[PDB]
Amino acid sequence: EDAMTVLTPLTEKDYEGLKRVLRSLQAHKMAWPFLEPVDPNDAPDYYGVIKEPMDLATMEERVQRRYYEKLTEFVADMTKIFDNCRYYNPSDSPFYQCAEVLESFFVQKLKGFKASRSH
Ligand SMILES: COC(=O)C1CCN(C(=O)NC(C)(C)C)CC1
Repeated sequence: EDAMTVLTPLTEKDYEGLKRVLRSLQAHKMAWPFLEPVDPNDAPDYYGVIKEPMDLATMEERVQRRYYEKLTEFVADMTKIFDNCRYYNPSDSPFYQCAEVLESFFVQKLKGFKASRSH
């Protein structure tokens, strides 16, 4: 990550862009596994092996409350969604596949956001 991602405080204008990025991911066809916290009745061992769970509804709550102070912190929570999924599930599972697709989409949208901050 470059300097302004790490170092620049998020302004109110930045927050309007973060809301747009988040809603784009929530609307993606492959986002279904990640919209809400993992249901323990689906996977009784999940919360014993994943130390720091994350999901898009938790990120929405955090955006609304202005939890994030730097872009790096927002990127770190999003990356945790995908890394948790690739650690828990095998590489041939549809869950793992969805993480691959949605992370690529996030990177496209994140590049767009970064370009819009400065010029
Ligand atoms: C992002 O979601 C996940 O990583 C969980 C979601 C719940 N899940 C399953 O329903 N898989 C079983 C039934 C085969 C255990 C495990 C993976």
